[PDB]
Amino acid sequence: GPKVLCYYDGQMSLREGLGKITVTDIELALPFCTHLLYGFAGVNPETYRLKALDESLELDSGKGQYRLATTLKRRYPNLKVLLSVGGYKDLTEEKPFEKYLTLLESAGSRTAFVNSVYSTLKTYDFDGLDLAWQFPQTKPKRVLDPEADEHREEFTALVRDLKNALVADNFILGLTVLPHVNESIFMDVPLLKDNLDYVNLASFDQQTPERNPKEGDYTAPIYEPSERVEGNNVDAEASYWLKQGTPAGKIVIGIPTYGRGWKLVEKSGITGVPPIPADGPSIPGPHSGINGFYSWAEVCAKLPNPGNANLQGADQPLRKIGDPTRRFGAYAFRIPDENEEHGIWLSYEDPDTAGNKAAYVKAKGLGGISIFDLGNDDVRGACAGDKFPILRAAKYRLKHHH
Ligand SMILES: *[C@@H]1O[C@H](CO)[C@@H](O[C@@H]2O[C@H](CO)[C@@H](O)[C@H](O)[C@H]2NC(C)=O)[C@H](O)[C@H]1NC(C)=O
Repeated sequence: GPKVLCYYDGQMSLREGLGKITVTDIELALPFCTHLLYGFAGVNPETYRLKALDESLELDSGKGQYRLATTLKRRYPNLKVLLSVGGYKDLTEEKPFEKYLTLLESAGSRTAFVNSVYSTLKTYDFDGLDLAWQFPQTKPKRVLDPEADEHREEFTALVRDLKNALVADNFILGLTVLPHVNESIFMDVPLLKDNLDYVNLASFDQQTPERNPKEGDYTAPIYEPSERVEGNNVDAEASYWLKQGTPAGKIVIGIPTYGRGWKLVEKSGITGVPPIPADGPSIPGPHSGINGFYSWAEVCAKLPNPGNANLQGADQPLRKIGDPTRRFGAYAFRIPDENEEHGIWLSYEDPDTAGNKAAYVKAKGLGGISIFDLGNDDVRGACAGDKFPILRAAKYRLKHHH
């Protein structure tokens, strides 16, 4: 059956107010998921063993959230609970990818990591590992790894080692290719595929305020928008893996549940059409405090709704631009006023466009979807009354014809 890999970022239980999303809060999502990917573990740069990113939260000596997550497998029949390592959330050094490269460089360091994965899965009763490896990201338009060729071969060996250590206990091992990770530099697909239960293509964040502060564009297109960066769309990345010989059933497509916003200025123009000049991220989400980053509930609150129908200023509803091609995605915007104020351009996933991605997976015979992430879906049903609308629309279109 098709996979639905649902990420829960445990950091969200640390948030304040309506930003706090706990394990309990995401339980209503679990009937729609085949796997719960608990995010995120990291790597100790001195021992190369797995580490929790917040020990006080995750470990038995603290709040024990690892075990709260794995207990879910005893209340939701057939649900598999994996631990995801990396995800670009392991951010404790100035170059957060460096330890993900040096780990690969010796049998001793690879073995330390493998042994620490096995011990961690057993200790906390995880069902397997999602390898969301923090390779360096390709630089934004305007050398990535001088030892890329060495590291590519060492990564094949690491994945082989993990598989051989995990197989006796039937632990799941999957690979997640994070945004802007170039597989043709770092990954030997024909020598990886046989050791992986899935390959999850996190084909989103194609444009972001952090990488492209001066230009807004579609964050998660299915196909290539005209004259964009070749490869940076779902169809291109899935086809890359297929053309390397990967079984279609092993390929899973990542779907974001969030939006990213850019501040608009005078040089942005007045049409809202991308790519659009900008000046960094827009205002932080009301419930998270993260600049230019919005959960689906936060995006939907900015779109035309009865509460803000005739509101003005920072509250004036955004203009939605639907995508009739269904190839590129939705965006919404407010042109800056005559004082260059309150301008925002927001590219986001919604239930309809997430459904389009799941329907693409079904039509192409791929293996499933992943959801990045449950807590950025509309957990509480604030947008339209229905909880987990993005997840539910994607799951529905993954299995039901249009
Ligand atoms: C990933 O790396 C490869 C090289 O390993 C890049 O390959 C280039 O692809 C473009 C088309 O997108 C070609 O015009 C170039 O001739 C290719 N060069 C090489 C050396 O192969 C690829 O573009 C990279 N992709 C990203 C997104 O960075």
